[PDB]
Parts: sequence; structure tokens; C-alpha cells
Amino acid sequence: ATPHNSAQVGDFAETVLMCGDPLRAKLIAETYLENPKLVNNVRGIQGYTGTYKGKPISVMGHGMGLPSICIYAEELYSTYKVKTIIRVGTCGAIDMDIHTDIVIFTSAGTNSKINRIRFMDHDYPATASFDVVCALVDAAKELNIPAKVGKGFSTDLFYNPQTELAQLMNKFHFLAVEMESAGLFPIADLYGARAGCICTVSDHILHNSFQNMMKIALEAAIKL
Amino acid sequence: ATPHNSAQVGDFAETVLMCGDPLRAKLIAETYLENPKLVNNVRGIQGYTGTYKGKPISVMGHGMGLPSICIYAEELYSTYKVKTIIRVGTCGAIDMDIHTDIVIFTSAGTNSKINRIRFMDHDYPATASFDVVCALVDAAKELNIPAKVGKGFSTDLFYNPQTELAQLMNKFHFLAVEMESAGLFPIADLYGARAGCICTVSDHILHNSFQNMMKIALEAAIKL
Amino acid sequence: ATPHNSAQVGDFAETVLMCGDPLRAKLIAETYLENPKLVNNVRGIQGYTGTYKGKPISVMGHGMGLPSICIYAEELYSTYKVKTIIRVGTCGAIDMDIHTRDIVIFTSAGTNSKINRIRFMDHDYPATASFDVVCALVDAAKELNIPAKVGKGFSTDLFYNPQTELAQLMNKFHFLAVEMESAGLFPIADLYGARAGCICTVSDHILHHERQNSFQNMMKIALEAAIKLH
Amino acid sequence: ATPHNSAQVGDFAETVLMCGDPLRAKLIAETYLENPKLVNNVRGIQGYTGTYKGKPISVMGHGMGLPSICIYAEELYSTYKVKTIIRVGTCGAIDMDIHTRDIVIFTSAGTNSKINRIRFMDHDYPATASFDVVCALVDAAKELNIPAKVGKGFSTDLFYNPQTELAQLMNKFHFLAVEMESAGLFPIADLYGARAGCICTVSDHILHHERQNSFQNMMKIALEAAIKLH
Amino acid sequence: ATPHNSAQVGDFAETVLMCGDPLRAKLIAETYLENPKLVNNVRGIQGYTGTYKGKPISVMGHGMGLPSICIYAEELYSTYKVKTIIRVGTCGAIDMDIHTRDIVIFTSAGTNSKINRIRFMDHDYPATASFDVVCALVDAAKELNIPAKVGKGFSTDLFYNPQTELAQLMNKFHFLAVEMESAGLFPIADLYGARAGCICTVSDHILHHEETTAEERQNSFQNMMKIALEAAIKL
Amino acid sequence: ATPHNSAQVGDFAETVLMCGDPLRAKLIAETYLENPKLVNNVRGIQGYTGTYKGKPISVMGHGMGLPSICIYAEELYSTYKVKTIIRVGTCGAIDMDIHTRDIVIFTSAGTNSKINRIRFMDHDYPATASFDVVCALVDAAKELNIPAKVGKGFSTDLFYNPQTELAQLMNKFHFLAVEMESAGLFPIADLYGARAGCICTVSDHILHHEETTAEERQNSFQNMMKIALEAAIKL
Ligand SMILES: Nc1ncnc2c([C@@H]3N[C@H](CO)[C@@H](O)[C@H]3O)c[nH]c12
Ligand SMILES: Nc1ncnc2c([C@@H]3N[C@H](CO)[C@@H](O)[C@H]3O)c[nH]c12
Ligand SMILES: Nc1ncnc2c([C@@H]3N[C@H](CO)[C@@H](O)[C@H]3O)c[nH]c12
Ligand SMILES: Nc1ncnc2c([C@@H]3N[C@H](CO)[C@@H](O)[C@H]3O)c[nH]c12
Ligand SMILES: Nc1ncnc2c([C@@H]3N[C@H](CO)[C@@H](O)[C@H]3O)c[nH]c12
Ligand SMILES: Nc1ncnc2c([C@@H]3N[C@H](CO)[C@@H](O)[C@H]3O)c[nH]c12
Repeated sequence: ATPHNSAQVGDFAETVLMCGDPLRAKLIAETYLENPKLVNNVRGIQGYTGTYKGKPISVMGHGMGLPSICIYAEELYSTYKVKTIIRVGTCGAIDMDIHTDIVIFTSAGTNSKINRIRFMDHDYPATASFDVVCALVDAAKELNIPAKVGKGFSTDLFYNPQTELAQLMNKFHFLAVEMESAGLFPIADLYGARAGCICTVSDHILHNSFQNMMKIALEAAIKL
Repeated sequence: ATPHNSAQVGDFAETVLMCGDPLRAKLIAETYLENPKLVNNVRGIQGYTGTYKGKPISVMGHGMGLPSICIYAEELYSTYKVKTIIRVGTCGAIDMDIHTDIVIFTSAGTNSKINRIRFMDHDYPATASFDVVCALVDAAKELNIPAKVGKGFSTDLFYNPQTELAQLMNKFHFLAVEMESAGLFPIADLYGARAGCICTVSDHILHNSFQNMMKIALEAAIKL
Repeated sequence: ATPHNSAQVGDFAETVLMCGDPLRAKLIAETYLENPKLVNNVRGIQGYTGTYKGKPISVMGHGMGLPSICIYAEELYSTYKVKTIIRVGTCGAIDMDIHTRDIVIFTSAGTNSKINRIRFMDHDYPATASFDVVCALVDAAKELNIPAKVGKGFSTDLFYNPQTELAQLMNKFHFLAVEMESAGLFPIADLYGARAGCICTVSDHILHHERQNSFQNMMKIALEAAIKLH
Repeated sequence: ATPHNSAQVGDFAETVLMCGDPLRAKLIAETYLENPKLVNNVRGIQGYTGTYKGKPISVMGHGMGLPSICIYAEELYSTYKVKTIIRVGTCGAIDMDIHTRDIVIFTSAGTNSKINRIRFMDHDYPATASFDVVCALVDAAKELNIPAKVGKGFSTDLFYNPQTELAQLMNKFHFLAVEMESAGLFPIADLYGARAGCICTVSDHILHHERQNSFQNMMKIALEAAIKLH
Repeated sequence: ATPHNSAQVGDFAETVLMCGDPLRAKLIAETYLENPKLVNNVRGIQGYTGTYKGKPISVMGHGMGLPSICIYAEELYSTYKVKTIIRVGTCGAIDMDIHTRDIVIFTSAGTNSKINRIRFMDHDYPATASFDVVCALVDAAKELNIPAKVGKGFSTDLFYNPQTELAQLMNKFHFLAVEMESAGLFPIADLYGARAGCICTVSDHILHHEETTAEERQNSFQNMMKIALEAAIKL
Repeated sequence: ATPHNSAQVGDFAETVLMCGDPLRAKLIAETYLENPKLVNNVRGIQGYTGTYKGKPISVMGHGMGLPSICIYAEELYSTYKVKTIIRVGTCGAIDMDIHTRDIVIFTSAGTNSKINRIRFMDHDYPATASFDVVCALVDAAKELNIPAKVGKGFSTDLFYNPQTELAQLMNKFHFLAVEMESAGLFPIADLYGARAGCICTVSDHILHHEETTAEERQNSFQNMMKIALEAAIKL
């Protein structure tokens, strides 16, 4: 019922986990949901609606990059009346004290122009919902997994011609880099809904985890 | 051998077709290649190396949006030594005289900041290779299929808050909108390689084809 | 010790509460701090150090606007070794469900200044309050039974904003409130690996014509939050 | 009929060849057009109409820079009903394989002007020559055995460019050459649903110190291309 | 009246001297205005109306940086009907032949704030002192007998400027000094039909400092106050 | 010498009058300079060196728009060692009390070109006329007995301006007129230590035109030429 989603109003749990990799969405179909009903495979995007400890979850891939996640997220909140999107994903460390760890974003800077286009060319600060951030932090806490908490940078360019930037992000204690959150968070605000992100280091840009990250995300889903 | 590509130097034909939809890459695996060898399924991205009329082709999905295609294309030209990328795809009409037709891009404007980042914040004109554009035009001509030739607009935002823009693109005779070419073309330039795009109207933003578009792209691949 | 501050090292506590009005700073020093010493009066800015429930605490004005709070915040984190600065201010409400004298706690702050674009290679820097501090303010307010909204704020360069359709747009994106300083504080604290946060009182609504108790309430939340952060 | 043009309707052919130097325009009128009538001399700009192999053709200067060619191109497409304007210019080569007096044909043109950002909601407008015309120029040059490179050009606002690392960057992206007008012509033609193209002669290399024949060669290619486009 | 000013139309004169430092406004009011009345002290900004050689004059602080002088300059012109604002403060040395305690008269000022871009469709607004005021200031400084350079200033949003190359660039283009308010004050005068000018004494030097003390920079810069008040008399 | 100028150091005087229209440079040279020598006519730009009341003067076209006056102003200051450039052209009426044939003296000029952003780290450069020249021009126009307004101009990159709201905005901020070269000419003088000023006569009006003919706008605007040459004498 949307150019990128065949599923119908109700086919989606009020809470969706989303990742970049569509095969990873399946992995957790599949490895945590009970009664994994496929609900979207347009563009092979692996949409599922299920339950975890009796609560209706969903998982789905979002594509690599802001423009992609901006498509999915807007559709989910608007059409499929989703209340909460948590991006579980991978990212690259900037902070010298973060290592191949779990990171929970409070916000995400960006080199994209998308937020300038939706905000009269001023600075929109892309902020994770304080609800969700707390939810993730807490869960991480119960399950006794260390998590870092802080800023992300959503890059439009995985191979960044602007090489002086990794260091500058370091200088300002940016935690890590990925390519989607700065797109998500303001869509969430726009629909009065909520979003958050987390959060695993799969490489360091200045020189188990899947399981931990997913238990935290799922435990957190529950509180929300 | 690249974070997004498991295949190896040689696994890719000097010429790759690429589309947004990874299931569509398969469709033409699959429907035109002979001896479809899978060469990449990281993130389910459907990479194939084959032959068409005895020439080594490849097909692959590129994701929706500049940041996505920028990842694939840069990797293909640099790592996998690809010489030519033709984006076969779908797009949305702006021009009042274009209808649910085939369009061949000579170039693509954009609301992305990616080209400003690679070009000292000046205007890079994202231009399809005149080679390829001619190749497509000619083929379209032999196979007796009408094609339109002209400008595209690569949007970062499928649901564009800036609603006055469809009309302004109309006023300047923009042909159609999609979300990838403006990312591609300058990468092509950067590696001294070549790229082009085309090209099918799947909706009009102001109010067979697959088969035709693919025969033109494949015929054209051959001349290149 | 700086062109804007005549204190020496040691003279400021590790936590400094700052507000725009230097006379409000003075009012706080006389009302909430015991044994307030005037440590800075350059430009009439009223900086004091004292204690609150045995814990060391400072208060100082910052003037109005990013440029001014940028001078004083960088000086504190850099010359004086401050660890934490909580803004205690007033703001104009935007979100239609926020009312005069309501109390807002900022997760982060948008801006129309060019300052962070200059600090950050012309990219979008998200000015975020430190997590600890947002939490401490939220805990304080719950312990004291003062209700507090949590959310994005917006720091404008222009109090009389000729961009008249901006208010609405912010509303559409659920910005709680507008003030004129947080977007500058946050990234400076990040730069000195220090902490910052901001708490405010709604003194007026920008979307439709609209005290002490409020001020008093915010001060308690800020001061108790300072205690927990120490 | 305009502040910059004293011709009336009818006075220009459907195809107008324009170059920066008004005396070059005059040189073209006297050398290639038969029965050249001076139709415009406001500001010394030298516009003529005549014929070439029985086909109607005009030539006029445009001055140096986007702003100037923007005045004259819009006036021609709008007041005079011109259908096609080919720039016939000189340029500085960039690409290391292009040499003095080589001939370049532009598929499109980058720019550092703000003009297209103003025309296009601050987005990236790709100034592209019309396909027909690029083709006609390429066909003409092949029929006449003059070799011609095809590629991106770049129109700078600043002949003496204080951005000294720009030349290299353009080279890295395989821009053929720099002139100071095409980026302005193309989008105006799009706006009047007309056609435009640009052909140039390399008068100098910007990447390392470096005639008539060349000029003559370009003129033939342009004039034959005009014939085919008619 | 305004949220930042508790006086009322009539309380301020038609000419107002302003500086960043309210304590320096207070020194001016005390050292030079016969019969100073405190007209406004919200935020401790020290606004006073008195008279100088028999003509009404006012003085008030404006705080540091564009956002702040913007708030006060616009209230003065709009609500309090002021006709002339002369800014008398400190810079900001860039020129190599200019030194601390030197005097500098701004014709205009560049900036790095988005403010003028925001009030002017994102183009380059020339923040320009009124020709009258420049001349007055220039005359006054020629009569009293004090040397003053005339030229351009630059209002920075960032006293601690991370762009460290910018100072040499300004030097190439021969800017005189750097401050933090004039680029905001001039387009506001333009917007209200009123006049504005800016005179400042050098308090440090950015290329080969050089310095100055909080006290001497608060009390030791009479002269600019002198030229400013003589200039005021004429206008 | 330069690619745009075939004269040589010495051929141009130290003061050059310039206008967009080379035919108007040629009228000035013919109507006013004793013993005009044609020093430069590459691109038909009409540069001449002669003398006026016994002082050396020069005159040359500069073409329309920032990119062009930029090319010539920089060659004059850099290679030909010029000391002063006075631009005498047309505008550009914005102010409602200004009308065709009226005279306008620019203190500075806003712009919408990226040029000043590019030579100034992307901030707001105040493109400012030299105070000397403004004064000279102002004096000359007071002596000869001709009325002239002093104020700000705006140099547009787009004579046909698609931003149709911009003219009223300029009006709010009281700009005098609109032209297409001054914002480029002033920072170049600054860069070379030299001086520049701009005087123009109103050739059309943007808010309630009003017009003028190619001929009267080419030949009928002596006066500005008069003030400019009197001003030149002083400088
Ligand atoms: N070093 C790094 N730079 C930028 N992005 C990432 C990522 C994330 N993984 C995908 C691209 O590899 C994309 O969806 C990002 O969110 C992992 N490592 C990264
Ligand atoms: N109306 C329209 N607006 C923008 N984009 C498109 C597209 C293309 N299809 C994908 C998104 O639906 C993406 O890869 C685009 O290239 C089709 N129709 C479009
Ligand atoms: N409605 C409103 N719009 C913008 N700013 C504010 C403020 C804050 N108070 C000072 C100026 O009023 C300044 O320091 C701002 O932080 C209070 N209400 C506001
Ligand atoms: N090296 C070079 N750099 C920039 N521009 C050019 C030109 C062109 N000739 C005129 C100025 O020289 C102007 O109209 C430009 O189009 C020729 N060579 C060039
Ligand atoms: N080096 C310098 N950089 C920037 N600004 C200044 C100033 C001016 N004095 C105040 C605080 O320094 C501020 O209001 C500025 O106007 C003096 N020296 C300066
Ligand atoms: N309405 C108007 N808009 C913009 N520019 C002008 C001019 C000036 N005259 C030349 C061509 O019109 C150009 O060189 C400008 O300097 C006169 N009237 C103007």
C-alpha cells in the first residue's frame, strides 16, 4: 500500500526494529521472533511482524544511507502507524577509547543536506528520543553489558573525500559513524512518534556483539 | 574483498548493469544473462557475472539513494576495475509530455550535498558519458523504441517537503526524477571510467517497458 | 586571568550555574549559596563561588546570545577547569502543550547561528546536552515534585526574528522552546571533554500571547542536580 | 527593443553564434557571413545577421562572464525568438592531455557562480548543452577532419582565481577546460525551451605555461553545425 | 516597555552612546553627563539619560556579540524612537601599523554571523556606517586634536576564533580591527531609517599582541568618549 | 601586457574613470580629455590616456557584471599600478524619491555573487567605497552645484532577477539603486592598497519605472562625468 511496502495498516507492530542489511533482518526473524510472519519483500526488504515475550515486535531492513531510511521510516510512521523505530546496526569508531563495543546514540550529526531542506537551512539537532535512549541504557544495564552513550555522525559518504573530518569528529568526542540516524530522528519528531539507535562497532575508522546488541534492543522494545 | 562485496578482482565484467531493486537484478539474471554466476550476496545485493551475445556482462542492485550507489559504484570502478556502469531503473515524470516512456539522462541535478563535498562547494555538473548516452540512443533507435533524452533530478528525499520544486523542475524542462544518477556520474569521472542511465517511467509526479529498457541497455552494453 | 574574567584558578567550583542576566546571578548567589564570594565582576557579569548543602557551587552571568556564552563557557572549561555548566534560563514556549512558567529541560538545541558550522566543516553538528546532566536534572525534578518537560530547544541569533514562519515550523517538529544560548554551550563542552546542560522556565509563549515560583522551582532543580553530579 | 539590444523582431536569425569579444564577432561577420547587416551595436556589442551557404545566421558578442551572457542570452531567446545559440569561444585547458589550440566541445559546464543556485532553490542544477547541438558539433567536426574533444567545462566567475587548488581538483575529475560563460547560457535555454551549446579553442593551459588556424577551425565547425541544425 | 528595557518613550534621548560593557556605560554617564538619570537597569545594562554641553545624550550598554546589540538597537529605534546610535567600544587590532590605545573609526564591517544573510535573502548585505556619523566622528577627532584611522571592521561571532587563517586574510584586505557588534548594528539603523556609527579604541592586537587590562579597558579609554560626544553635538 | 590589455605600465594614468559601456568611455575621452591617446582596445574596450585641467586621467570600459570588472580592476591595480578607480555608470533605482537622471554616490554595495564569499572564507565582506573618494565625489558635486544622494548600492549578477521579492527587501533597508559591478570593484582596491569609488546616474527605476533610451543612457549623462573628473582632480 506504499510504493516500497506491500503490507497493510495493521501488518506492522507498534514497535519495529530496523537494520541496514536485509539478510540481517531475516537472521533475527528467525532468531528471536516467535511466529515470524513475512509482511514485506518488495526490493527484498525483509519485513516481519512477530512477538517477543508475548509483545508484538517487527523487524525490517532500511537500506544503507539517509535517503533510504527516510523512505521506510516516513512510511512506517505515517501509513503503518508505527510508534517506535529502533535502528539496531553497526557503525565505525571515532573515539580512541571505543573498540570493535556497543554505542547508544543520543543524537547524530550529519553531512547530508536533508535536515537543512526540512528546516529552512538552519541547524536541526537530530536527537534520539530520551524515552528510547533511557530504555536502551537501562536494559544494557540489567543484562550487564557495557554500552557507550553519546553522539553519532551520519555520513552521506562511506569513502569520505574529506579526510580531515575523522580527526575533527574525534576532537569533539563523537562516538562513531554510520549512515542513517540523522535521517530517522527528525522524521520521528515530525510524526510525534519516537526513534532511537544502537549500536555495535564493526571496525575503527582511526586505525557476541550482534547477540548483546539485540538482547538490549529487544529488552528495551519491551519497556517502551 | 570490500565490506559490501565478497567477490574478487575479475569476478566482475568490465560492464555492469545496476538497478535499485535487488530482486530486479535477479529477474535479469535470470532473463538475459547466459551462465548467471552469483558473485555477491552481501546485504542480499544480488551480484551476477554472465554473457550476452558472447560478451561478459554483470548485473547488481545498488540500493535506493546517492549514498548507497556511491558505495557500490566507487568499489566496482576501483577494486573490481569496472569500465562502465549503466543504471537501468525507474523514475518519475516531471515533463508534461512524458508518460508512464523511456527517458535517457544526459545529466542529473540534485538536492544532495555529496557533489558539493567533492567539489569545494561549487556546482559540479553531474554528466552521463557522451559515449554511453550515444550508445543508448542509438540502440533505442535500432530496436525502434522511442526514448526521451535529457536532464534528470536525483532527489535525496522521495517525499519532498519542498513541494514548490516539481513545478520548478518542470519550468526548466527536467525530464524525470530518481535518486541515484547524480551520485554515479562523478564517481565515473573520478576513476576515468564511464557511466550512464536509463530509464523508465513508473509514475508521473505532476498528476513491456521493463523489456524495452533492458534490450536497449543490453544492445548498448555491446557497442561500449 | 582572562580578558573577561578576573578570577584565578581555584576560584570557580567544578560546577557553574550560568544565566543570561547578571543580576539574576547575583540574586542566586545571595539566595541559594552560602558564603558567596564575588570572584569575577568584569563587565558587571557577577560571578560567585560558595556552597550549597556542603557542596561547592558557582554562579555567573553569560550575557545574551551564542557569541557571549561562547566567550564565557570556553574560558571556564579551559582556563578555570570547570567540569559542568548548567544554564538556568528563561525561554519562549513553542510546542502548544507548554505553558508559561512550565519548566523545560533540554536534550539538545537547534540553531540559526553559523558558529557550529564554522566549528564543524560546514556540516550539521548536533548540539546535545550531556546525558548525565539531563538525567540529573530529571531526577532532581522528580525528587522535588516539580514537573519538567524534556525535549529539543532552539537558540536563535535573532530575538525579533524576521523569519516569521519559523515558529510554526519548529512547532511542527515538536521543539519545546526558544532561547538564545544552549546551541553554543553544548559543543564547547564536548570540545573540552566536559559536561553541559540547560534548564529553563517559560516566560512567554511565541505561538500565542501569554513567576518567582517558577524561577524558584527551576533553581532548586538545578542546584539539587548539581549536588548529584558532584 | 531592449535596453541592451536595438534590433527588432525578425532582425536575428534562429541560430545565433556568440563569442565574448565583440571585435571577434565583427571578424566573423566580415569573414563568414555574406551580406552582414549590423542589427545591434548597443554598448559596442556588434550583432550581425547574414547568411552562410544560403542558411540564415547571426553573430553577436556577449561580454565576459555569466552575468553578461545572462543578459544577452535571455533577451535573444525571449524578445527575439532565437532557437539556438552556439558559444564560440576560447578557454584555458585543464586536462593534461589537452593542448593549446586544441578544440573542445562542451557536454556541460560546472561553475562557481551563485546564479544557478538562485535560479534553482539552492540546489545543484546541471548546466548541460543540448544533445542535438553537441551532436551537430561532433558531426561537423568529423565531416571536416578537425579533431575535437568532448567533455565537461567549467565557467569561473574569477579569471584570476584566488582558489589555487581548484585547477588540480578539476583535473582530478577530468574537466577539459575553463571559460567564463557556458554555465549561464545552458540553463537559460532550458528555461525558454530553446537549445544551446558551446565550442572552444584552447588558448592557454592552466596547469602549465603554453592561433588563427584554430580559430578558423572552430568557426567552420560551428557554422557547419549551425547549417545541420536548421 | 520592552522585555529588556523598562523605560518609556521619551526617557531616552535621540542620540545614544553604547558599549558592550555596562560598567563602561556607567563611567561615561558619571564622567561626562550633567544630571544623569538612570533610565534603564534591567539585566544591569546601565542606561542613562543626561545632557552634554546643553544637548540631550544617553548612554547604555549593549552586551557582547551581534545577537545582543541587535536586541537593544532594534528596541531603541523602534520603541524609544532613537535617531542616532554611536557605538564606542574596543577592538581588535589587525593592521600592523595600529597599536593599543589607538583610535579607529569604522566605515563598515564584515561579519561571520548568518544574521545579515537571514535578514537579506541570504546575499551579501554591506553593513555600512552612516556617512554623516562617520564624518562627524572624523571631524570631532580632528578638532579635539586626536589621531584616528578610518576603515573597515569585522564583527566576529567567535572571540576565540577556530579559523586561525582568517586574521591574515583580513590583513591582506586591509581591515583595521576586529570587534563583535557593528555588523549587527548598521543594517538595523538602515531598517529604521535611523543613523549609526562606530568608534573603538584598540584593546589588544591579533597579529603581534600586545594586550590591555580589564581596568584600563574599562576606565582608561576616554578620548573615544570625547570624540563620540563632540560628534554627537554636531549630529 | 595582460591578456585583456595590450598597453604597458606607464600608459595608464594613476586615476582611471571606468564604465560598462566602452562607447561611453569613448564619449568621455572625446568630450573631456585634452590629447587622448588610445592606450588599449583589445575586445573593443576603449581605453584612453589624456589629461584634464592639466592632470593625467584615463578612461576605459569595464564590461557588465562582477566577473568582468574584476578582470580589469585587478590588471589595472596590479600590472598598470593604478592608484584610483572611479566607476561612473548607471543604475538601478530602488528608492522611491529617486528618479531617472538623478545622481547617486555609493558608500558600499551588497551583492549576490559568490565572489566575495570566495575571496573571504565564505563570510560577509563589506564591499566599501574608499572614504577619500566618496568625499571627493561628494565635494565636487557640491561645488559644480549638482544634487547627489549618498548611500548603498547592490550589485546583482542577474539583471533579469528571478527573485522578484528582492527589490522590496532592498527598499526596506533603504538601498539607493542597483547596478552590476561595484561589489566586485571595492574588495579588489582593498586587496591592492589602492582606492575605488562609484558614482552612477539613474537610468531606469525598478519599483515604478520609468525608463531611459540606449542613446540617452550612452551620451546624455555628462554631469556624473563632470563630478567624477572634478573629484579626480582633488584625489
Ligand atoms: N566505517 C563506517 N563508516 C560509515 N558507515 C559505517 C557502517 C554502517 N554500515 C553500513 C555501511 O558499511 C551503513 O548502513 C552504516 O550505517 C559501519 N561501519 C561504517
Ligand atoms: N516519483 C519518484 N520520485 C523519486 N524516485 C523515484 C523512483 C526511483 N525508484 C526508487 C524509489 O521509489 C529510487 O531508486 C528512484 O531511483 C521511481 N519513481 C520515483
Ligand atoms: N521568547 C523568547 N525568544 C527568544 N529568547 C528568549 C529568552 C531568553 N532570554 C534572553 C532574551 O529575552 C536571552 O538570553 C534568551 O536566552 C526568553 N524568552 C525568549
Ligand atoms: N585560461 C582561462 N581562464 C578563464 N577564462 C578563459 C577564457 C575565456 N576568455 C575570456 C577571458 O579570458 C572569458 O570570456 C573566458 O570565457 C579563455 N581562456 C581562459
Ligand atoms: N581580539 C578581539 N576579538 C574580538 N572582539 C574583540 C573586542 C571587542 N570587545 C568585546 C569583548 O572582547 C567584544 O564586545 C568585542 O566587541 C576587543 N578585542 C577583540
Ligand atoms: N535595473 C538595473 N538592474 C541592474 N543593473 C542595472 C544597471 C547597470 N547598467 C548595466 C546594464 O544594465 C550594468 O552594467 C549595470 O551596472 C542600470 N540599470 C540596472
